[PDB]
Amino acid sequence: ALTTISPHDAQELIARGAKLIDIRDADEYLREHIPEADLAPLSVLEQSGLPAKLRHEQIIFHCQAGKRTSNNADKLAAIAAPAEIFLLEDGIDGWKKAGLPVAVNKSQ
Repeated sequence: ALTTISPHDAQELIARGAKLIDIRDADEYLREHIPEADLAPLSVLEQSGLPAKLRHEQIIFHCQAGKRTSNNADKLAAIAAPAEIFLLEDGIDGWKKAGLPVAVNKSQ
């Protein structure tokens, strides 16, 4: 469990099957997304836990661009265990560190 993986590496495993859970908020999903996740804010995690789709043997957790995802990593781990849980840097911090753009709504 809890492995705090660095960016670039996560872009590798996500392009293979690893899933990510957005334990942030739906008003952020409006503007930006992340490298392969699902909208499951804390309002779902505390009422049920990890969704049955993203329940694969290897998952990841993220929240905002620095909401200290590690600050609840104990609960987040249990919520998705026995699968392998990781933390993709400071959430959005990681994806952007390597310079990869999020799944934003294209405009001009």
